[PDB]
Amino acid sequence: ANNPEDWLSLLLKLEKNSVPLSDALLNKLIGRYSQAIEALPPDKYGQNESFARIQVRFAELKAIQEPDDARDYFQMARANCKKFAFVHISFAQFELSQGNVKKSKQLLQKAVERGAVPLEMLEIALRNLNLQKKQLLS
Ligand SMILES: [Pb+2]
Repeated sequence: ANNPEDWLSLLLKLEKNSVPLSDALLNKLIGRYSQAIEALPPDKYGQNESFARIQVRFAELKAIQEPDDARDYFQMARANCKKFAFVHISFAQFELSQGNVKKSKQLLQKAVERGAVPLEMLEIALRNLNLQKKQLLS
């Protein structure tokens, strides 16, 4: 059916079956996530956890495919699913990987200020940022 859960499930299955990964299978994977986004209206799904994972997966895959273009996809996921800490952290991780440390901190702090959940995740990420690690989570 047409809901984030069945979509997310079929997407993860596609990833598991796309190993080992080539540019061609990566492209196919990304196109499939875009088809999910075309079918799932954001305003119904702003607090749906599967929908949020779909948006973050699409951004992360685009981050691999073409980093200098992916930012707008991370912003889209944050605008659509602002309640979830993992969304903001994902954005902060991408900015960090680009050397954009000040922007990475602002994302984490804005999320704390806006009450994104769970708070523990934001605190760990911010701890790691200040310990100057490469990964906000592990
Ligand atoms: Pb609508």
